[PDB]
Amino acid sequence: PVDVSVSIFINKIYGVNTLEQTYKVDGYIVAQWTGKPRKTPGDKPLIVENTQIERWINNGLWVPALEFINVVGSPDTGNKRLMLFPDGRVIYNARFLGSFSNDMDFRLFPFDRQQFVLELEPFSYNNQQLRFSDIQVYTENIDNEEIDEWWIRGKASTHISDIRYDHLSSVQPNQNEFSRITVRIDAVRNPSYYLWSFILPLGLIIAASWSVFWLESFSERLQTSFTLMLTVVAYAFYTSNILPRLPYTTVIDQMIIAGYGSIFAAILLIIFAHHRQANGVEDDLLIQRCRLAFPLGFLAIGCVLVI
Amino acid sequence: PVDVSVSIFINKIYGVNTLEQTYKVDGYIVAQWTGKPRKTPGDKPLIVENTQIERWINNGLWVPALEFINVVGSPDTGNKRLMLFPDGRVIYNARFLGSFSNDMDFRLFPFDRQQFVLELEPFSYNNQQLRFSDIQVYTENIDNEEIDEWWIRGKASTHISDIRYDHLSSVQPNQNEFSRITVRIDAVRNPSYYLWSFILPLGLIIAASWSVFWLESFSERLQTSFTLMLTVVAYAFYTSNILPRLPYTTVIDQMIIAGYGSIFAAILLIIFAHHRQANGVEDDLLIQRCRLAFPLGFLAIGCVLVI
Amino acid sequence: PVDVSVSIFINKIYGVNTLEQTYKVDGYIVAQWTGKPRKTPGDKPLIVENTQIERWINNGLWVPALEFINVVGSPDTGNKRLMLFPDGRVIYNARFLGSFSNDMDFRLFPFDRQQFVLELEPFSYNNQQLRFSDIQVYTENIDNEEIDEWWIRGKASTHISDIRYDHLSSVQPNQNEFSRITVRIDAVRNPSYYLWSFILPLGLIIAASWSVFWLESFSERLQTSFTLMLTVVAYAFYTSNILPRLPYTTVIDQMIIAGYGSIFAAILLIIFAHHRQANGVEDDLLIQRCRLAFPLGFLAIGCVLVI
Amino acid sequence: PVDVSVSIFINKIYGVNTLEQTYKVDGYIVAQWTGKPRKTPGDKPLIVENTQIERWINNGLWVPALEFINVVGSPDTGNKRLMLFPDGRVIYNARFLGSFSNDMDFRLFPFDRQQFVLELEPFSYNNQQLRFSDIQVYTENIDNEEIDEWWIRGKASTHISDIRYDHLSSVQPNQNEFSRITVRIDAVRNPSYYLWSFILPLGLIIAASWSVFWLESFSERLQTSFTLMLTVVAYAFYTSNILPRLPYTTVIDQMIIAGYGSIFAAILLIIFAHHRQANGVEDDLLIQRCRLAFPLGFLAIGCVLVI
Amino acid sequence: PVDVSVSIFINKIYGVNTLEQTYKVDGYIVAQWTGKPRKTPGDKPLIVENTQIERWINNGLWVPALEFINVVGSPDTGNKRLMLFPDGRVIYNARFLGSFSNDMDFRLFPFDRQQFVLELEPFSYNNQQLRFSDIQVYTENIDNEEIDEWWIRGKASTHISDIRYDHLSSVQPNQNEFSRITVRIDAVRNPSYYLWSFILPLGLIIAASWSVFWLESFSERLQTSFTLMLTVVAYAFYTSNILPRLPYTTVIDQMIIAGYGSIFAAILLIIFAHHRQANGVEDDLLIQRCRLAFPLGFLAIGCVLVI
Repeated sequence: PVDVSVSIFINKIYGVNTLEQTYKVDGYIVAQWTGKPRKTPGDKPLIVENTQIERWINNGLWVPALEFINVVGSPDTGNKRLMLFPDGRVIYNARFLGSFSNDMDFRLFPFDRQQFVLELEPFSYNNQQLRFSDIQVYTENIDNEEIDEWWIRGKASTHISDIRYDHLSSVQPNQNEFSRITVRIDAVRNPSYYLWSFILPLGLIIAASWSVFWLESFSERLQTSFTLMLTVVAYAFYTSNILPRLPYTTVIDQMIIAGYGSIFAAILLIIFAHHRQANGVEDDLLIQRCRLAFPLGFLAIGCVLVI
Repeated sequence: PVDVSVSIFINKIYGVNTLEQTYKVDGYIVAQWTGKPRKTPGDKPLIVENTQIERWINNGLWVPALEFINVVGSPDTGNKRLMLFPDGRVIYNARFLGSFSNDMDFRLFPFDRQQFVLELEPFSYNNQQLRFSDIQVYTENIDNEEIDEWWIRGKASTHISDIRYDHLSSVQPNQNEFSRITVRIDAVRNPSYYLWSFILPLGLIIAASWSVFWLESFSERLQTSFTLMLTVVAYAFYTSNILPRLPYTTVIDQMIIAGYGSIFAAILLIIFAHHRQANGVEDDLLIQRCRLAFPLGFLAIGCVLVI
Repeated sequence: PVDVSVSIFINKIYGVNTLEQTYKVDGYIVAQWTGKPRKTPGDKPLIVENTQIERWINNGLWVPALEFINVVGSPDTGNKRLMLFPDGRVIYNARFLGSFSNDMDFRLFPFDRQQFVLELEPFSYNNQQLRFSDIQVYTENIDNEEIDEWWIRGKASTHISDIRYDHLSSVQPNQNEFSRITVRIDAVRNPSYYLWSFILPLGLIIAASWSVFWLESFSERLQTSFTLMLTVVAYAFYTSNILPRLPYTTVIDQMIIAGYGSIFAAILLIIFAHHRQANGVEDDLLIQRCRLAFPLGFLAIGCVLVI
Repeated sequence: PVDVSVSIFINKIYGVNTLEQTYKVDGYIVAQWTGKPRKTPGDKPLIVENTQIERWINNGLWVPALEFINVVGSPDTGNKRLMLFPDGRVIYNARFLGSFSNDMDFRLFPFDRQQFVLELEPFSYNNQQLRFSDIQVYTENIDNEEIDEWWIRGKASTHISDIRYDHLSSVQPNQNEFSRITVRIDAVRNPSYYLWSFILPLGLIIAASWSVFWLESFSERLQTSFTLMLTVVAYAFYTSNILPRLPYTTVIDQMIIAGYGSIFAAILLIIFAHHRQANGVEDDLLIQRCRLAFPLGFLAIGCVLVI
Repeated sequence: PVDVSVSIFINKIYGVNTLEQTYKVDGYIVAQWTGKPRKTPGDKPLIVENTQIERWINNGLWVPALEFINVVGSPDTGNKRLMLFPDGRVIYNARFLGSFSNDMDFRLFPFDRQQFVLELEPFSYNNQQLRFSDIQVYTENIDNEEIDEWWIRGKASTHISDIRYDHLSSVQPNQNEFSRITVRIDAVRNPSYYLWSFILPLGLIIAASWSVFWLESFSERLQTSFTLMLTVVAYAFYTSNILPRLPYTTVIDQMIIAGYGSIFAAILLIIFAHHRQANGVEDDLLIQRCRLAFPLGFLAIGCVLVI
């Protein structure tokens, strides 16, 4: 069972595809194991870069393929390196850029909490053939949180485990528990942009929506609400065009629906006030002055949405 | 006739292209057959990964090309593997990411029922040369339905069959029925987002459209319907910009048309009421009070559209 | 002069780029010719798949490059196959996906009639070296026309011809008429989506535009037309964002212009009616009642646009 | 100094990226030179296609790399060909698709005059090693100008010249003037679509904007201009979403700004008319009748913009 | 310690991805070092182009891999060249197109000051093995600033330094300070387009917003501001669709918020004026005439935003 020591260096995490639940990672992989002692020129470690690596493999050098389990497609591999020590030990170093998959919940956008995961596992060698001795992850990030879209919180969670496959090759005894490395990085979304440019004015719209009751005439009260309705549509559009596409409603989406509801509820009351009468024009002096009733009734329903 | 046992592992199904009728699948293929007994180092099965596979083929190893019949373009192949057993048997394992084609009906969006199909067939070897002994599909999915766009329903329907080609080479005996594997996975669209963010407010618009009849004056009744018309246009825009592009109308599309019709019908009636008179301003006391006539007349036409 | 028999199998025609006048084709090519008799293992035809083909060419196997004349870029090639018969004959089979170029007229969108063309020609061998004996095309399509964007009409038109190049090497006798295969597939656009979701409501807008004359007051008549103008703009936007980009106007585009014209003409008349007077407020009783004059005058100009 | 004769065949020029100042070219390159006499099978010219070319270079065939100086990225190379004559001369023929860079001025859009440039230069061989003897360019285009986005005017300008590099190796004598071929193709944009679908209705908007002065009341005059302002915004959006992205304003963009100005100027005058008084409601009978003053004053400013 | 002389030629800097903090660079790299004297054919320098380079490396030619530290993905490499002199020295020349990463602050858009950085470092060889002797950068740009999106200011800033890695191999003496080249190019955004097409009309909107106070009636004053609110939403949409996506607010974004505030503040005062009375309709003769109070009060808050 070959003991493999792994090191991951994370340079950049970007390009989150919400719909695909995907994110891009740039960094380096270092994998170390001890083979049989070699004779290197001089005695210093031998360096074998890109193209030459294949040439060594052909001559019988064992270099196990390490698969990224949760990679979408196949990574852009930059430079490759083999460091061959005379004492036997071998070090493989390579830069990579890949698209990774993970379960991502965006319900509470733009206040998401996400975690970026990497799953490493030998493509063909089982736990008895190849085993992950240890792993360290270096997230050389820091500073300038207000400049980046995501705020990295922890350092990097790590877990070496053994994954069992129940249906595999023509083997039944115990060659079935490939060892898997799982790296987890917690992150929080920078909610500044969405708060100031989306939440805030949307609030002002909903608030100004209620100002329709301060109008004197019934015709004024009613006709103005159609423009108000059309305003919310225009905002929904502005929101939808810029925000990330999802298969579910976010907090903002709910706020939008709330806006439609408030205006429609106002429409109903306005018509009601006018025609619920004991003459014809008996506009209920109190109901027309619900200028304070449902604005705070909206704040009650809004606080109920938090529950 | 070589007996080939196949195994497909499906990891992820995403990125449906409605216009192209296309979807992306990430997973692994396992193919097994029995060749002539080999002499492996020691006696344990020999593993041959990526690059080295070509080398073995060059020395005469028979590795038949299995084409994905319904693939669009050519799949991103990740790691490849050959497992060579001394008793003869050979196992080929490879990860893939592909775009696949299938007939997709989107007429009843967002309540579509779709099925994701995979078609496997030997590229060059006919049924008498190469035959598919059996196939098992593993869809290791489950849980979190309300997080994913699509809800997988069944487990995986499978069909091994023999496909006859009527026009081939200048060969005449019976070498024309290549064996094909067909995998089918049924799926249902998560309609939640479209119901709450599209259907619901659209309904409110159509409903509030009818509130034009509660207006007193004729000028009021008429002018307001122009803003109402403009509102439906703004919504059609908002709808179209976000919804998938299709060469046919969906349920939502029909709802939009219905909205245009309701308003246009109201325009006609409003003008009619005013000018269908026995004086000039004889606005038919009952026709102006069709505030209940066609809202339910719309619910009759709406229920007729279900038939 | 080598006689080459060709067979093209078309699987899918999709992804029309209007601006580039491009379309994507997936299918197979089969090329057959007779070489010098070989000695195959056993006596049955020898199969040579992908990688091994290059190896045979290196040893002197003549495999002539067939260029797609009207291909944009270079096709994604899938699996390749050589079938080598002992009697000499050779069959090359390959799957392809390419972007192809052709003159495409979109003036009468969404009622275009298009034809998809394929042009095959030997890259380096002239008519006296290599000649196309025959060609058959199999468009295995059928059914579900209302599901697909395009409706294939005929079977496939075919033409083998000889193309003369006037400027090549310093060669004079007659090595200049490369033989070219030209496949033509006629198709019609599925106009349903555009009729119901674009043409229909656009018509309703234009028709409702004329309802401005049923307004009593001059201020009502004029102010309302500004909303009406703004409505057409919103529609032009909705249209333009969804419809394909073109360097020329379509039928729909012309409809839009007609919309602007109707409203602008109305604006002119409205102002004219009011100020062409014998006092100040002499709104010409008949010109204000042009509520029927130019709606059918628009139907006369619309029918003139067909001529 | 090897004399190289070059021939470029241009098939298609498309996909202009305005922001990148890029355009796509599909075509063929023919390069000819005379080497030392060979012994070809028989005596006829020997053809060496794609893969086999590398094999010949490895055996010492000199095939100089010709770099496309203004190519963005590296060209999609289709088929390659070497024609080897027994008298010594060599012809290299290859199809290419590339993204090319050139200074592009889009100030006067949609009336741009552009020129598509190609720059060919030997990658490593200087004028004393390799020299471009002659070059002919074939632009096999013609007809259907109203169908294509761009109208090619000339026949293609050519220039062979010598480019001196001042900073190279520690080399001082005269190996520093690589020979460069420069091809120029002049072209004009098809302005039809932008004239009818953008310029024309934008004109109508600006013209109708001035109709605000024919309104009787001050409140009518003022309130209507806010819808008018909103109309220009909607148009700017419609324009911006469809037109190419640029880092500078075009003619159309200026027209938009003119629209904003006209309305804002009207706003100022309207308010001024009302409040510049000798009583309070003394609306200057002449200034309110600037229904003709600044429409033609706009046509004076518009004709000044041409200067 | 091998002395390496580097030369970078920058042809084009384009395609800035604001979200990814990425930019594209086209150019050439020249690397020079002196090896052991060779015997070249004749005596002149030997040129080895693309494919042939690998062949030389296989035979023991040392060609050290130089990694682009801040590259996203892996560069499109064009033509490669080796120049081998007999005196020993070796010159490697290659064209590249890459996506590079750097900290980019876009807060003060469209008046950003950015700097494009390139970081070069040997992939495997430390400062004692390989050392950067010198570097010169040639930015052959100039002229036509008003045609390009970015205006290059300086000539490039250059810095050779030694980067120490703290966690490496089981090596302890001092093999840890790889030598790194850092190139910096300062640039300024061309603000013309955003000033004239965004800032200017946005200003006119805000200015015209304040014209609501010149309206006589309270109903006019209030109802008009709902259109005015809707106008700002339409503008935000227009802005957001065309401007670059960021995770923070820009100057323009702030201007938009200011617009929402101005209108909402106006709404509050308008309602206040009307209902803050000593009777019912005592609209405060001075507060209604704050037609000049807060327009300059906004110019005070606007000037305070600069502090």
